Amino acid sequence: MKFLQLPPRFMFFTGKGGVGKTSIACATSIQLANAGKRVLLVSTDPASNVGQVFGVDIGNRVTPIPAVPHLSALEIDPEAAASAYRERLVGPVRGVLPDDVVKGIEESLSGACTTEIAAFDEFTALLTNAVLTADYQHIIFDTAPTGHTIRLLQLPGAWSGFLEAGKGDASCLGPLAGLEKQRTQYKAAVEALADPLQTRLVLVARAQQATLREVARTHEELATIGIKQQHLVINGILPSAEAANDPLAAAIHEREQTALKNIPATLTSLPRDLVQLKPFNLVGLDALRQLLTDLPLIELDEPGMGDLVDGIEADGHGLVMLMGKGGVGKTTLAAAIAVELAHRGLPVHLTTSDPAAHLTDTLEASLDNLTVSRIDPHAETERYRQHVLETKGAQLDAEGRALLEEDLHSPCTEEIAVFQAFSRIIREAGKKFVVMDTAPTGHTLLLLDATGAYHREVRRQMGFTTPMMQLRDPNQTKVLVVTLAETTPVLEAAKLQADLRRAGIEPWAWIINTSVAAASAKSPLLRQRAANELREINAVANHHADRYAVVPLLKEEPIGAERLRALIHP
Ligand SMILES: Nc1ncnc2c1ncn2[C@@H]1O[C@H](COP(=O)(O)OP(=O)(O)OP(=O)(O)O)[C@@H](O)[C@H]1O
Ligand SMILES: Nc1ncnc2c1ncn2[C@@H]1O[C@H](COP(=O)(O)OP(=O)(O)OP(=O)(O)O)[C@@H](O)[C@H]1O
Ligand SMILES: [As]
Ligand SMILES: [Mg+2]
Ligand SMILES: [Mg+2]
Repeated sequence: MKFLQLPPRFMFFTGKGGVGKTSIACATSIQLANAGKRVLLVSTDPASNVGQVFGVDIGNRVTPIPAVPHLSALEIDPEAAASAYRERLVGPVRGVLPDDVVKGIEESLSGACTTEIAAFDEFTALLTNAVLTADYQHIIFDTAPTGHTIRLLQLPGAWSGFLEAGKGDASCLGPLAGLEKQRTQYKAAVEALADPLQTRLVLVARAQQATLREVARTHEELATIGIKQQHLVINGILPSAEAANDPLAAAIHEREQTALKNIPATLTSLPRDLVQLKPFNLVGLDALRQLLTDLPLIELDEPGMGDLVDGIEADGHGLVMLMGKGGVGKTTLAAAIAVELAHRGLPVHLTTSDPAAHLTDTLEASLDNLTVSRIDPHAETERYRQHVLETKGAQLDAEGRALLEEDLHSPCTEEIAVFQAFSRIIREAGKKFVVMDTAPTGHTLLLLDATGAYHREVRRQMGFTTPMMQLRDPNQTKVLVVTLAETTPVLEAAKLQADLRRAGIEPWAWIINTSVAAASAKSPLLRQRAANELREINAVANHHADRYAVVPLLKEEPIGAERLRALIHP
């Protein structure tokens, strides 16, 4: 592998959801650890699959992997990091001062800004602090889908700029934040990210046009930020030998070859590596030790997705949130549902809270009765700033208004603006269908505001029912959990369902999308994949889900109104 030659200290793995970031990260960390180096595999994804891949319980603590010596693992959980940050800030001042002031500080540190800054502080502490990670020669960062990994990588520069612009009194974080001490750490993280000799950025993708476009956009933005040298990995390439004497495999191979030959011009210069498709899930050391190296070489009748759309229509109005793991087909299924509902003569609003929206790509047309929209972080941040200035800024004097605007310029207000837009869009589901494609599980769970941190942060600025009061009502919401027939996707879907039920939301249905089992595959590799997928399909049908639909692996990517509406009614 080209990206494994003379690796720098750090190695990020960024790309669209479900492209193989975690699999490649684990394989590379295992390879380096076996080579003799001491590696630390950090997972910045809030919903990390590292523990499920290695079969070890990994939390917000550096836990060695017993199976492979010299390798340690870490998962940056935002909640645990926020709790540790709050403890560090409050415990030293507890007892000395009365309970009133200390509890006030605790309440002021209980917002979403505190969680975000705690996770970011842990990330930059890993990046910069040499003593903390001196024992590890390599740190392998396995990131979430690029929609939020780009934000994470931009956060050091944004915070350094905010602090260097004479802004040390962000009232969102509270007076006890003391960000002035972390200015040097933020600048060091920025320098490390922009130094090709210290950090290597690997852009994982697939032989699909959407993933390659996403990686091209990510490469453009990250090159703008300051990362110089980047590599490219194309995961999940069907071997050419499988395309013989098989319609589905031949179509997939033709599409993937066409995608490779039309790689974006910006990514044509990056050093490229190709990882084939394997007849097994990449879970465990046995499967992970043969991921980066080329391998030396069913009658399923499940419920369709038409029943789900019929049930959704029967209500006549409400919200339909397509949650699930990244890369499972949330956008495609949301677009298909919206297109089918609009084609029936009903008013539909199709929205996407993903910071990297892919709605206009999967729709490609202005359908009748369908209103497409997205939660653009920058526009929402603007709108939030003007709203706060108009509401609260009227009373303040000129100097107070300027100070309030400088406070609102802090990077963390973007997430509160996004939450405000999300709540406003949800409030529109009382009279018309609102199909909301979501981001991956890790950040969507934070967006739902189960703990009320976002609501507290909003009402602190003083600029009405919470979103949870609607997602908890089965009569005006439907949370469809989209998963694949694979091990890790089903495990993460079950974890998402458990979290939702803990929060009070009962998912309406499950969708096993792009299952080779549903389709008829004759190549040995795809037959092995279907055989492996049968067990997960059975698990989802019997245990996890009482209402579900199975969508096969279409031989042509569903794009446009016609293809999107075809998978609803095969
Ligand atoms: N039934 C299907 N048959 C074949 N390909 C499919 C099918 N459903 C989805 N795909 C492919 O899955 C790819 C994944 O992109 P998609 O937007 O659907 O996923 P997502 O879960 O929204 O991703 P992200 O986590 O990156 O936001 C799409 O490019 C589409 O080509
Ligand atoms: N080369 C490959 N061959 C076969 N299966 C693969 C390959 N690469 C990845 N997979 C499968 O992809 C599934 C999802 O990949 P992975 O766990 O790497 O997701 P991810 O990129 O971390 O996504 P997310 O951002 O949604 O967490 C895994 O179950 C693994 O089985
Ligand atoms: As803030
Ligand atoms: Mg991952
Ligand atoms: Mg999507």
